[PDB]
Amino acid sequence: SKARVYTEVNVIYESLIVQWGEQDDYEVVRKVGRGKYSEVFEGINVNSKEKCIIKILKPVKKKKIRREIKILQNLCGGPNIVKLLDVVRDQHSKTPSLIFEYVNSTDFKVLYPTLTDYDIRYYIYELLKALDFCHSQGIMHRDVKPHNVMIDHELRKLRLIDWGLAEFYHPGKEYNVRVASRYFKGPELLVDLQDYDYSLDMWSLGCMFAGMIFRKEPFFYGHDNQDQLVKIAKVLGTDELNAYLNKYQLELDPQLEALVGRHSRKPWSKFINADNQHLVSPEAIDFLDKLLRYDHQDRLTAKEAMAHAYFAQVRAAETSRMRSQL
Repeated sequence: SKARVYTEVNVIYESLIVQWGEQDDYEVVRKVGRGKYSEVFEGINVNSKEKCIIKILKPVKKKKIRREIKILQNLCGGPNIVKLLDVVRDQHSKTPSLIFEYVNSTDFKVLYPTLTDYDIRYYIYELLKALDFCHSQGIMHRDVKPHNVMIDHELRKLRLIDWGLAEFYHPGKEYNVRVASRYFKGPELLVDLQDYDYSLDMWSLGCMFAGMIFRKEPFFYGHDNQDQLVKIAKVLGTDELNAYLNKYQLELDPQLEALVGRHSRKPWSKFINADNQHLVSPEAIDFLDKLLRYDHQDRLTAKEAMAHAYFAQVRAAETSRMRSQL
């Protein structure tokens, strides 16, 4: 199982030596969040007085650290990718820090309930730009979720952040399935299919999208990794799951097989209610349906997603803006 697109980018991060900057150029002001091996801070460039994001990495595995840096530097300038400003170190202590552009973002739990139909089409399209670019550079993000999509709603600005789980794609290579966050893990991760690709990010985006238009966050709400497959099965159905398992010659553990049980496919229209109906359209459902597929090879690519009719008005507005600016 290979990818449909960008299978030969890294055919046409260990031995990486990074160029450390001065840690005194930046100062930590406020803590905003933490990670499994990182803490994130609002900071300041004491020279330019410009705000920034400071990510101090608990020096766990330097291999993982160098990987994230190599990737971020490869994506610099890319549409809607977070911009790495600098990479600095204690010089005495081993502890490194990643310096990023500041994004005055609204937390999705507050923002998403206020999004309109136009907002959703607009921001998903901006996120797709980011995924298309990094996939074109031969990179999987592997942690797409609302927390890693920073939106400054006032500036209509979106940035894809947190590239700690990002990886270079090599065709046929078997990857760690311990990636992404539970609610946004694709079927490949849950049935231990290790030769996955860019399409993993497209499932995750599909989960986010479903969450927004149905106002159901998260959409697939498993109590654990096994229950997560069950929640997916209860919507997509078990027959397409069996075809999926057969295609890639996979077998579920008998206990997991029992939990999944048997389920018919559930029409997307079942999730429509009076509260979310203004966010839902035949175009939105068609688009969603082409993202949330068991078979990663059947999912839309980022580029194919951007050409979907759902984004017709977003494209047309851009084109009209271009002609006018000419």
